[PDB]
Amino acid sequence: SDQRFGDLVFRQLAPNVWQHTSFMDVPGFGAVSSNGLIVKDGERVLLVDTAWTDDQTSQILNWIKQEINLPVALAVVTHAHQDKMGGMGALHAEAIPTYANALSNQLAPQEGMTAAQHSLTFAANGWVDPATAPNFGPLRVFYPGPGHTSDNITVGIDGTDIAFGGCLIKDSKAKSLGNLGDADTERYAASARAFGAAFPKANTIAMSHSAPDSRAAITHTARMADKLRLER
Ligand SMILES: [Zn+2]
Ligand SMILES: [Zn+2]
Repeated sequence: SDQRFGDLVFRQLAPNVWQHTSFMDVPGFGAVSSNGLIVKDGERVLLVDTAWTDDQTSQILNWIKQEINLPVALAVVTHAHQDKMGGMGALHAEAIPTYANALSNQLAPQEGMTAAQHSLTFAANGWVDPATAPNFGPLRVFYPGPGHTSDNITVGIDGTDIAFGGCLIKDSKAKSLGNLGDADTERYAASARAFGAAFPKANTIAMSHSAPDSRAAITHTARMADKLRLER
């Protein structure tokens, strides 16, 4: 099912939903992959994350024009890390409206990243403000709280069984919580469970550093963060 296109891999998770995977050689971590989503919303395309680099992101757009042949109406990025906003200049070069958490845009220059042109705000219940996320269609953006970072957001797709956890959620067989450098060890547990409650009917949990998994990935991440909470 994994379709190869250039330096990336593409997999169809559902009708109108695809997963794009880019690879990067972290020096002390081997060849680490990162996943994003491509959503066909009627006559337009919605992108849920970029690749590691500008070059890999332009390969994503070339795949969209090749396979779907529809304009990319908007692009959301889940937090300010290389695997998520590394291809921001590639999306801005094609005049694609980019959206991110307001904190992610404040943090992007601190890590050498191009901030998104629009900033998302959120209500007290973690859901995105409709004034900041216009015409998102099926995209349901949810802020579960500080976890993997302090700005990580999640996205769900209506009409589908799919909810995207980004780097907050790891697969049910993960032996660790991944990159904990920018993590909130206290709220990670409650944030992982908040993401599971925001999308209760989503049994296909997609994430950045793992293949799509069931909802056991949510509880396994929460239990892992439960022990991380008491170790700090
Ligand atoms: Zn990250
Ligand atoms: Zn990541």
